Amino acid sequence: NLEADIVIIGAGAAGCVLAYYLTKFSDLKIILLEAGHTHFNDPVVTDPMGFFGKYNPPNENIRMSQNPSYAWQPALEPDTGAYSMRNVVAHGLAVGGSTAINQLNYIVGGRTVFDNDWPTGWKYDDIKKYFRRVLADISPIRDGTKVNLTNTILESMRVLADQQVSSGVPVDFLINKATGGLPNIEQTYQGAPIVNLNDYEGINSVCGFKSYYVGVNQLSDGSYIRKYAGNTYLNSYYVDSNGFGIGKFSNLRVISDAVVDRIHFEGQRAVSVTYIDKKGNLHSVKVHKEVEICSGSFFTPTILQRSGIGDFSYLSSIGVPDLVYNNPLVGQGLRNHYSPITQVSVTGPDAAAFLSNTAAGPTNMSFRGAGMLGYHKLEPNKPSNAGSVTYRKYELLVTGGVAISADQQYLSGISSSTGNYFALIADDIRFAPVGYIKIGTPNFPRDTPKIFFNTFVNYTPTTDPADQQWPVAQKTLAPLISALLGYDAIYQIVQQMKVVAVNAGFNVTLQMAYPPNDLLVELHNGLNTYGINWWHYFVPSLVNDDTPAGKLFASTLSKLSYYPRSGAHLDSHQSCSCSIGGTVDTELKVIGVENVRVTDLSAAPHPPGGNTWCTAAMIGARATDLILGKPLVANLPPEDVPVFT
Amino acid sequence: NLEADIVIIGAGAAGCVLAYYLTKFSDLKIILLEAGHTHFNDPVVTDPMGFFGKYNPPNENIRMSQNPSYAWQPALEPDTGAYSMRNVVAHGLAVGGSTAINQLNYIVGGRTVFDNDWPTGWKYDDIKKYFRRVLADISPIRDGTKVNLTNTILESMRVLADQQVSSGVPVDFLINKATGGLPNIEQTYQGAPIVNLNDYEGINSVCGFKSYYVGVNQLSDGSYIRKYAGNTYLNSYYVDSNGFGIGKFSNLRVISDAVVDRIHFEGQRAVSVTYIDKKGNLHSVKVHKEVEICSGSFFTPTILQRSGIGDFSYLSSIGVPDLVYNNPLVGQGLRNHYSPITQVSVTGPDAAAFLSNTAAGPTNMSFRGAGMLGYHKLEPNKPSNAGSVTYRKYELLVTGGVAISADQQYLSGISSSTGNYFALIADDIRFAPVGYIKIGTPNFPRDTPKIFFNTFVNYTPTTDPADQQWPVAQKTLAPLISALLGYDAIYQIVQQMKVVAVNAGFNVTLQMAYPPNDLLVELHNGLNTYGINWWHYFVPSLVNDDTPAGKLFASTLSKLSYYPRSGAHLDSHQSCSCSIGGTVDTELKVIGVENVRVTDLSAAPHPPGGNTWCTAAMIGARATDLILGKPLVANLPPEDVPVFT
Amino acid sequence: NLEADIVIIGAGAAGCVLAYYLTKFSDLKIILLEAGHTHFNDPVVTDPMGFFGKYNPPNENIRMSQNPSYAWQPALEPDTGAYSMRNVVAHGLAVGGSTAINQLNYIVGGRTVFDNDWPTGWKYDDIKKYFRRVLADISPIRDGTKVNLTNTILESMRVLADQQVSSGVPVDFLINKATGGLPNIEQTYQGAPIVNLNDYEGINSVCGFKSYYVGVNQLSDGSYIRKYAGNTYLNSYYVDSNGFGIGKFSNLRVISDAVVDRIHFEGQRAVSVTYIDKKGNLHSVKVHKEVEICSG
Ligand SMILES: Cc1cc2nc3c(=O)[nH]c(=O)nc-3n(C[C@H](O)[C@H](O)[C@H](O)COP(=O)(O)OP(=O)(O)OC[C@H]3O[C@@H](n4cnc5c(N)ncnc54)[C@H](O)[C@@H]3O)c2cc1C
Ligand SMILES: Cc1cc2nc3c(=O)[nH]c(=O)nc-3n(C[C@H](O)[C@H](O)[C@H](O)COP(=O)(O)OP(=O)(O)OC[C@H]3O[C@@H](n4cnc5c(N)ncnc54)[C@H](O)[C@@H]3O)c2cc1C
Ligand SMILES: Cc1cc2nc3c(=O)[nH]c(=O)nc-3n(C[C@H](O)[C@H](O)[C@H](O)COP(=O)(O)OP(=O)(O)OC[C@H]3O[C@@H](n4cnc5c(N)ncnc54)[C@H](O)[C@@H]3O)c2cc1C
Repeated sequence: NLEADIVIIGAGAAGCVLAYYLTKFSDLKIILLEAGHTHFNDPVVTDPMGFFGKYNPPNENIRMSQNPSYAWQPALEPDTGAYSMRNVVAHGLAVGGSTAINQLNYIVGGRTVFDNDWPTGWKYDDIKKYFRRVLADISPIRDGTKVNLTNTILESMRVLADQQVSSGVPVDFLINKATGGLPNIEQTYQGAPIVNLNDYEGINSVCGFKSYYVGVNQLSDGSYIRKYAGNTYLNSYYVDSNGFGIGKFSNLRVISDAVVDRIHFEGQRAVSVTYIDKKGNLHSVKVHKEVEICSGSFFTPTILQRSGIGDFSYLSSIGVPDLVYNNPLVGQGLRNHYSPITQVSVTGPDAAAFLSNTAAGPTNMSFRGAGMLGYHKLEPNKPSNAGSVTYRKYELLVTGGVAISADQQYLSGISSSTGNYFALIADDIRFAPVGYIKIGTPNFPRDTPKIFFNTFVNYTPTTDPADQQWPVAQKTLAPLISALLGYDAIYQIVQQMKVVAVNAGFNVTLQMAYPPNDLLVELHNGLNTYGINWWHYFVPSLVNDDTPAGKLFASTLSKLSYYPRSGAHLDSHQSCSCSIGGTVDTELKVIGVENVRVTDLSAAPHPPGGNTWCTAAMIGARATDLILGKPLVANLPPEDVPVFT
Repeated sequence: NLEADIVIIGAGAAGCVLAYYLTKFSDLKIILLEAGHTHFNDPVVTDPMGFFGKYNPPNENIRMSQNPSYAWQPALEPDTGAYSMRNVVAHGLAVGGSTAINQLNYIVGGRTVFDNDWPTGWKYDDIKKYFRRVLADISPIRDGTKVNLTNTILESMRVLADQQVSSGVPVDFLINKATGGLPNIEQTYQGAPIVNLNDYEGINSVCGFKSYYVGVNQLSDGSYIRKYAGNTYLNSYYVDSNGFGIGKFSNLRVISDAVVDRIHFEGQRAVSVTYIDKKGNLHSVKVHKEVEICSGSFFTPTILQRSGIGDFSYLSSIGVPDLVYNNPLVGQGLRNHYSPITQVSVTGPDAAAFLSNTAAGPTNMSFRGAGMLGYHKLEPNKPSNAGSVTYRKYELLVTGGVAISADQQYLSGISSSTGNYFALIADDIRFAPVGYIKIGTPNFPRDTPKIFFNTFVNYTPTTDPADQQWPVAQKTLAPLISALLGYDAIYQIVQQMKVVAVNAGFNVTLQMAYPPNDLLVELHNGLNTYGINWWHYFVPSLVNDDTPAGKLFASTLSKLSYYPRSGAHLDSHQSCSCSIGGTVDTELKVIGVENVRVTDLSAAPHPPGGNTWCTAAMIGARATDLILGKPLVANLPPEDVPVFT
Repeated sequence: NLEADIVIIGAGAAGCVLAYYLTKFSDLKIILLEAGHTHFNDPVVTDPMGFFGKYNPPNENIRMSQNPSYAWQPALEPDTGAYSMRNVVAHGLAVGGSTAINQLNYIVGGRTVFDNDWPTGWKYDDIKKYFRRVLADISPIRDGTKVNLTNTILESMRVLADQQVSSGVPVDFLINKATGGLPNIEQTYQGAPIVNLNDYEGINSVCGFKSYYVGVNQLSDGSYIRKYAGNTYLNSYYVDSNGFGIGKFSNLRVISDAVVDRIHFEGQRAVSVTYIDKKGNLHSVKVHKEVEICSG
């Protein structure tokens, strides 16, 4: 018999925090049903370079995000906006969840997004303590080596932002209003004082800096290691090697390899939970007080439908045997970030000397900065607070080498064989597309549910007058407009790059190859000759302009639109699957029953401003507080860390 | 308690036959653990047109091979030979298995393949009775409507095969040696006597015909329906609506929704089997005599590793708790068919009249014939019996409309918007690539195991002398050579098509667009000027010819090789996962224990000559005989059908 | 033996409501003798477009009101007033009765007709609660798309009704006296406030509007379905697939395919009822308290 009252389902980035601190300051019984094992000895997972295939045997050079021993492999339905191609994205399969197989970034999400996007009691001032706690527990590290590329970028940014402060435009992309009127770009000289983008009081929404924060820890020996949720919260110091708590944590049980099917359910008080061991046997943990769901964005709603709470007509049509509650918002409104790709060529006598120290390393991992921007001026879909508050919209990145897939490499002909390349990425942060998740089999936890996520749907003109069908075209074309404005943003930095590199004693030439520059200069001409109505030319049938200028600009837009659909990566940064206000209240509690609550990244009512690791950790901390009834994690001193072994 | 001795795992195309006839002529207890439900009322699955989205609501127009309510969705590892892209292929999820979601073809596999490719006791003469039985039980139907396109093709084929009979070449592609020296091409006039490619004594390996055989049955009303393994063997007449046998079949139990985890195992006699109901509860069926595995190519080896029999070092490394037998051939040697794609354009006054009646229908389903060919003359990888026996290598097809993916459509610019197109396909039948399957989680039946399947790997020249590194280049480049020879075959029919269409009173013009003709005429010139050594120019570094002719031919090969990698579909026709001689004997029995046997398409030691439905049905019939001890299905009169309701 | 005391004969539009709510708030034994089966899976009956022959195979394009698998087919005697021609009209044959094969409209019947046409205890004020209940249970839906034809009609109607209000005639056809003297014609512009002809207090006897109320329900997927008495009151949630009640409704039995011949009768207390199963056998349900007739 396996009676319990604390029942966590999944040791993700939020499961570990919740379980660790809940067991630290409470003496209930805790079972953590995890379905993965602890890769404490696997050299590929500990060494960060193993992320880049140092240990793969020659036959099978793949990344852990694809390997089925490491990650769940859902396959999404075809994307009607990207030529009906189906993507595979990964939830982790290990203690610590996705953190075991991630890229280790720590962007906390600025003041603006939570203050004006999150409900009462979750404002930036109400949770920033939790964020301090988690960034303290990890204690990530930066790189401190010089690279002339980042300096070039940041001085070009200063050049351009000085024009932007003048001319009085209130929402241009290099503007910050917490710093008076000017974002604090990091200085450019030996040992300049650093800019920390994750500042405690969220001063910097827009800024420029020079390296990122990754979850490594330099060891005394000289080798760097992965530092993740399983590594910190649940290691040999607290949990027995068989899955039992140690001393102070004695009421803490970890069933490592256990997939939960559903939560058996009585009255409206869920009473029991079923799991399947590796040896094939069902068991049942009895539930006395509560159950916890921390099983990722994708699988959490599936757990809920199989449990019994969800849309009755659909679930009955597929044939789940038990119905509990009719909540037709279960698992709705998924979101994610997106990232197109852009290349540059270099042509000069000493360009090889201009790009040294750009190889990925154990501290940088193929990152060289290099900024974070806001809305472009000519963006039409901005919130009403754009004028008085600055928003985090574009997440600039930079890397050496080639990032485009080998097919695009064949098409453009630009290969890493000819060494003149580096990539700039504008990771959209406020991406619009919204999708939903269902199940197709009421049987067991699969590896692929129904996932619909359509991105770049083009507009179909109708016979309605243009005067009331522009404001549906706008909202349909939103992602295209945002991606194109990001293209403009990257395009209009490269010339300041040319200037500052020529003037810093470097004789090289910079010209974008993918996408080809000529398209972009034509776009710039069209933009600054057509004004805010530049986006009216996505649908040439509505403008009714036969002048060759507008015809050529619309043609340019048309041929350009191929590249965000083709040359991009889909971000793993899923979120927002069981949002507050949709299926749960501000207490994370599930609406319709009394003893089930969801406490993971699915509950976020809005996607945060960065790589969505820290937000889920925060949610775990806060949910610990909510179940506890009193704030202790908020009141713990910042400099107490869990032990590291 | 659920004691049993007949235990079938999976109602595939082979599970249904086995269970139905085993229960017909025997009085044991039979449990059929299936994991799917019976789509007897679903209009999309019954109406064959529903395969082509007549009933899909507008939001979700997808095909059942993608829908997770209908099919398992494994995702293969990236294909290093096709620009590292990952494919998703479908095993069915319903009673009747893949047959529920298939394209309904019935190519039985000729004399040659089984006689010279299958072990003793499985020769063509030893099993052809079973094939007669199954093709009788289905009784498929053909189309009998005229279409001038097929006539054009078949008369061009006659024209060319008359040259091929002369010139004395013994392995050219339009040659048949069972019909003396000449394949029997179907006649071209009103109501000509038909050629049945599935002849009872396998006379026709190579032939030309005019329509295919599909699993429909015209109803009295006027509407056609799907006719499949679940429909025939297990319908309301024999099995209760709760899953119980009727009268004569009273010892027949169907647990519709049950996923098997493993087979609990004692001594070396497997004793028990576990499954998971929809309501989440484990159960256990006790095993008294045998267990049966009919769970498809992909999942069968996975069942075996989770059971305990397989490579010890690997399974121990991932951590399965029980080890039984060390058989490092489990789940090795997967195979499948492949199908590139080719387009044609038409330009003439009455071409629209030349292509009427090519829309897909309830009897044809987008098929218009139109042949089946053998090895091209200049193929270097032929078996030693090529000269004295003719082999089935290329499966010609034809269809109206455009088949290339929308991205290829953008690149070539050829769309179905301009109505001048039809497609010719050369479905390779003796495809070389071989892969293998493993598992990554010893927990439960997932939806995606490790699958490695690499197709178009290019050769990497070394410092070894050419004189002993040509016969590794040959075997590495085999698939490229075969695909290119198929390109030659399709190319050199279109001109006889031009001739016979112009001479049959039709004034139209035919010219291939994808791939572009100019490449192909250059290839033809190079082929007939370079001889059998045309394939030496895949690796220009080895020939050491600087003459511009060879340089241009090698360039043409290089640029052509892009299209089989890009513009093709992967066939769902998996096979050969637990072959005879690898892990089982000629009795299908698993080597190492006494009471487990595999009886599905995974056991085939070689892929058959066609759409691999009939072969698995045959294997089911034969395994019924093997367990029975006496041949009754072979001795049943051919004209007894199971009842249809 | 099939003893009973609640005995409903026919699951029409009135049989379903009666049986459902009678079994909800009472614990007697209920047998519902229906003579039809449940077309829960038949795509033609669920999809409203199937009413207009989307699924008919080419040989037999007919409407369900004619098909004998769906509807009873009485033939009336020749109409001496219409050149002695004989009509065929349909009662439904399914659970839910005629609702299964209908055209899905919801006009409730105004204040006037029941108040001055129906006896004491059935006036509009005495029953309007029940009407609220049923229109609530269905929750029909409207269309919200623009069409210039309806606007043309409604503005012409306004034009003419303005003359009719003047000239003092007290019974002309575009007059309403609950709205003072003028029927409230629906406005004509983008998103004008709608006029609901089935108002709760029966203000509008005469009015103009722009779309009707039909028994569909938009699904999450994008496909509309029939919503009818069998669909609401008697579906898989309450009644077993063999015809037995579920839990709270455990005292509820549905003999799906049973035609009642007569009610065998003793003294002046009817005692028993006979029906004929599909397999041809008579049976007899004993009657303890009452019998119910809801057979059209
Ligand atoms: C390729 C990749 C790159 C990434 N890059 C970054 C990056 O640059 N920066 C960054 O900050 N983050 C990165 N991440 C991490 C990611 O952005 C978040 O850290 C992630 O969303 C963590 O959320 P979570 O822990 O709540 O969810 P998860 O980690 O998905 O939690 C799910 C957990 O529950 C378990 N589980 C699931 N179903 C069951 C079941 N039925 N029974 C029991 N257990 C179950 C799973 O095994 C898993 O451990 C990356 C991740 C990936 C895969
Ligand atoms: C898109 C598509 C197109 C096709 N086109 C053609 C065509 O043109 N011609 C043709 O002849 N055939 C076609 N086929 C069918 C295919 O070629 C064969 O019919 C197929 O290999 C049948 O083999 P099988 O029945 O042995 O395997 P399967 O049908 O895959 O048998 C597996 C069965 O076992 C069940 N099962 C799996 N795991 C478990 C478990 N753990 N517990 C219980 N049950 C389980 C599955 O639900 C399934 O019912 C097509 C199939 C598809 C998907
Ligand atoms: C073609 C058509 C169009 C329609 N259009 C509309 C419309 O636009 N708007 C609208 O509001 N309504 C419409 N209707 C429906 C109709 O106006 C009413 O809904 C109908 O009168 C419902 O009344 P009822 O349920 O009491 O009668 P019925 O539905 O006729 O009740 C009789 C029921 O009892 C069963 N029965 C009969 N005899 C026996 C027996 N001996 N034993 C057992 N069971 C028996 C029958 O099978 C049937 O289920 C339409 C109907 C039809 C046929």
